[PDB]
Parts: sequence; structure tokens; C-alpha cells
Amino acid sequence: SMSEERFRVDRKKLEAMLQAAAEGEDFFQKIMEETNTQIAWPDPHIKVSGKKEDVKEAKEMIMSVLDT
Repeated sequence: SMSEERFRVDRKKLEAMLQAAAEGEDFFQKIMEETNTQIAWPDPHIKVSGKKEDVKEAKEMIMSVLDT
């Protein structure tokens, strides 16, 4: 099963995470490597692609940080 999920995240929380990932590997590339998923970003939305289970696991991690 191949899934592609698009969900809203806090704009200010996503703002701070992108800045920290610049000064740094990366919180997102760690999830992408760990879950074998593809993340895309522009509250705004981010987009995760991959296996149904991997997308579900990437979303649970991202949403815990970028909660709403």
C-alpha cells in the first residue's frame, strides 16, 4: 500500500524547526531515513509519502513536535 498524506501543522512551530535544522543531521531527514518516507512543505500543510505504515509513523512523529 502506497500512501500520500497531507496535514496541517503549526506555522510558528514549523518556522522554528526549519531554522534549527539550518544551524545543524536534520529532524526531517532523520524521519525520512528512519521511515523511508518523503516530506514536503509549502496553518500550512506538509506532505508525507511512502508505505501506509511508514507514512503513519512519520506523521505521528512530526505531529508530536508540530502539534495543533
